Amino acid sequence: KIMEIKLIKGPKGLGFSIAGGVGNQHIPGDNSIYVTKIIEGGAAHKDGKLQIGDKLLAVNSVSLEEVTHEEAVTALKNTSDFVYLKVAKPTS
Repeated sequence: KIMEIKLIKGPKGLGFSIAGGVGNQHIPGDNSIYVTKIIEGGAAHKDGKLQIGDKLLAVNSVSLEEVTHEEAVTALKNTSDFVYLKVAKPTS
């Protein structure tokens, strides 16, 4: 299940933590970026769509598939104010 989440970047960012990445696998065999924590009162929390365990596909034009952890952190920190976050809700 793929969805697009609309977020306004707050002073402290998008308001979630990530794990994963090429060379830093969160799930054995998977390079994907995963949401690990939703920050209380942050943009992602207030929107209510994003959940722990969701896979990030893209942040605006930037793919987060088959990227390093540092690449995804950079991407998420340096987005514009208005963010279209594409995510995949896990099945298992």
